[PDB]
Amino acid sequence: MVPKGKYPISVCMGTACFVKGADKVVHAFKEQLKIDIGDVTPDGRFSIDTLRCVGGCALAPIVMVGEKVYGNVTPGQVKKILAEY
Ligand code: FES
Repeated sequence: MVPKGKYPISVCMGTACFVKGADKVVHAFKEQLKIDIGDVTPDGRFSIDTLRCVGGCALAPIVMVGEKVYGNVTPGQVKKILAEY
């Protein structure tokens, strides 16, 4: 909402995936938003929520941002894919 939500990003923080210590790496992402007043590059590129993701996906790498579907999640991919976000 404050972050526009151009790319509604779906990030798994579910029970199974979360236990693998993904939280700290997604935390990187959290700060990777780094925002402005709304988002990253005052827009609202990010609209992160779990709810879509955690849907039977993990045997591929999934990262969704809106109708964009990227790879900026948790395990290091964040920083580089942040240039993408
Ligand atoms: S349950 Fe971890 S990826 Fe959609």
